Amino acid sequence: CPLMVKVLDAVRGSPAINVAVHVFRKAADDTWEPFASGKTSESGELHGLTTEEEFVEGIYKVEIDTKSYWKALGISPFHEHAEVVFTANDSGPRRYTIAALLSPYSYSTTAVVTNP
Amino acid sequence: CPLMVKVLDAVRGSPAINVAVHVFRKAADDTWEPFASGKTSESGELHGLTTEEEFVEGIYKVEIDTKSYWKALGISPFHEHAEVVFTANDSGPRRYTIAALLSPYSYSTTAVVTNP
Amino acid sequence: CPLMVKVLDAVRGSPAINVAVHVFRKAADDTWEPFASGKTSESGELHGLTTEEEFVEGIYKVEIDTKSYWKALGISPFHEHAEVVFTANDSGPRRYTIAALLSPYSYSTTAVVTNP
Amino acid sequence: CPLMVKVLDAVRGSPAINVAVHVFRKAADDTWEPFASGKTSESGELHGLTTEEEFVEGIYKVEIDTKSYWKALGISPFHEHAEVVFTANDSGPRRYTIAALLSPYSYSTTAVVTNP
Ligand SMILES: COc1cc(C(=O)c2cc(C)cc(C)c2)cc([N+](=O)O)c1O
Ligand SMILES: COc1cc(C(=O)c2cc(C)cc(C)c2)cc([N+](=O)O)c1O
Repeated sequence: CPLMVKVLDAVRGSPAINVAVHVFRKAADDTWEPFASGKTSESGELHGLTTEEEFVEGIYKVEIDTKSYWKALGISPFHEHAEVVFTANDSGPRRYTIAALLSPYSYSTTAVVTNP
Repeated sequence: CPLMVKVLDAVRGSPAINVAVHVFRKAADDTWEPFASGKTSESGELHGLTTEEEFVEGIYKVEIDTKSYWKALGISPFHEHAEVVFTANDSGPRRYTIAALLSPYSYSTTAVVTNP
Repeated sequence: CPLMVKVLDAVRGSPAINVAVHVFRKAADDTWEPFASGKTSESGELHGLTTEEEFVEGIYKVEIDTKSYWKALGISPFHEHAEVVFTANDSGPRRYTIAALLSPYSYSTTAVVTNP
Repeated sequence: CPLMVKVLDAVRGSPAINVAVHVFRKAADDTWEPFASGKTSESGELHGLTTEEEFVEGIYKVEIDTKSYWKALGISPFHEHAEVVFTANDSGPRRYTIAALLSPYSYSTTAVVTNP
């Protein structure tokens, strides 16, 4: 609800299904602490990562396991993973969607931040 | 239903709302004939462009009026518009989503083609 | 020199070699008139399309023949071409680099505009 | 020479000048060790990060300091940085160009890998 991840595949023209996604929150000692994770669904979406109560301001990292995704499809990939790092800021009501568009040697990411 | 367009804004991190979208189908004489049009909604999506009966195989052009979108936001843009040209092919049941991610001097587009 | 095109391949992580590019300019009667054409080199770059004298103000369309590129590599891609449409030189001469990053179901384009 | 980074700005249509870039290499104990750093020139390019001798096999992370770039232009961007993580030189030496295209709420990255 506060945070959704969506992953698309630029080679096949499809959602990127069954991609592992790990979210971390930066701790006080600057290390990355596990926060939430899951696998994208048949629509390429990963819902239910967190709740409003749990998702406080801070620095988050979303790691998308692109390498395993490509290897499951039999395609040779460049990256280890894709990492999206951002600050969550409570500037009134907000929902964050982190979207990624994957190719073997490239990826694109955007944030769609809306007031629900 | 068979064809949806979604437009996102990379500068503001938001759906691209109220963007005009024109779809054309290539005619026998190679000209582009108007086929469907609309404006993206508050979610950046444009539904209801066509129906299964109307959307036959052929070459289609989706023109996204990016210049007017940026000017309504007070941002100076490079492109006249963004044009996505593709062939619709009846390889079993298919839904097409044409997605575009806009910046003033760049855009990205992908096709998400799924079997419903 | 005033207009260069660069094309990269996001599947292979390489320049996109031997990509045909056609440039058109909108004529007074609103049709697209041929302006220049060429193909990308081993570096993915296409230089020498035009000259400072010939590259006057106007609305230009750079058509990158992405389908032909993919088909020659044995791939069936989604798009027919990538088209980049922009007004050039409207505040005096500029140098334009039009870049494209290709995948079978997606492309991205950017413009770099410099004042010489 | 074996590792170059190029950064472009999708808002202005320009090279992204004075962008700080930090490269790390995974050490035997799985931590990220500093490897090289620099900043992009007026062309948006960063050359001379490393040498053929120093750029051995390994897992490398190229951190592009996009937030610092935007903040110096007076813009509040979404991401903290753009990180590009890849195994290099695993089948012998290659030349790598890591490119990034920046917007306030989005970025794209690609790799061009060539065999010298
Ligand atoms: C929020 O919802 C959506 C977002 C996006 C996107 O941000 C995106 C992101 C990138 C990097 C490229 C494109 C062309 C688009 C695509 C979607 N889509 O269904 O293709 C979508 O639904
Ligand atoms: C000028 O020279 C180059 C330009 C560019 C680019 O404009 C570009 C364009 C797009 C759509 C995405 C990215 C990440 C970058 C990439 C290059 N490259 O090596 O990936 C390159 O050499």
